[PDB]
Amino acid sequence: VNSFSGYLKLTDNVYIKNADIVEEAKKVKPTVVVNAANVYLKHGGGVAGALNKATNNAMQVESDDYIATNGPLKVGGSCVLSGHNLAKHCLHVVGPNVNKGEDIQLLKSAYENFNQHEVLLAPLLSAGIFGADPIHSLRVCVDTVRTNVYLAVFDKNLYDKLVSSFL
Ligand SMILES: CC[C@](C)(CO)Nc1ncnc2[nH]ccc12
Ligand SMILES: [Cl-]
Repeated sequence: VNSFSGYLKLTDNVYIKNADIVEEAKKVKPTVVVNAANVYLKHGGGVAGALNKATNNAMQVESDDYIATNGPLKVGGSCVLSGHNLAKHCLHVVGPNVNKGEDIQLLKSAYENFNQHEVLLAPLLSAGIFGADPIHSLRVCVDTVRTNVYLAVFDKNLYDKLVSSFL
């Protein structure tokens, strides 16, 4: 039993809700919140910009030190950093950004990072300003993640389409 509330159950382990991931994380304070990251951990917009703003830029400061030490992430890769005031940990995961011409096949690799954590709050990878089909991102999530994932969808219209088209 966990403290996530109001989710629709899609499969044994995948759940989905119309919610603002920022407001969800503050309420639940999950062990792991997923960020929709880029390889440079520059959290300028989309989910990343919103999560970083909620940390008063502390996420960005920590991220800049991480990049200075380690260099950029790989597309499809991840790193674990602090969750600041939002969660214990933030799993920064880089899905392909279609608006950069990145291979959509790397979306499965991106979701594989979730399997290293028993329970996660997350957005749909490569959705939003990363320019992938969110229905596809859900299909890949369900077919790749085996741990317990609570998916937050900001747009209510998109949330309803995700549910009604789900196979
Ligand atoms: C619309 C769905 C998605 C593309 C990925 O799930 N964007 C978000 N999901 C959840 N919370 C969010 N806050 C800001 C953006 C955002
Ligand atoms: Cl977005």
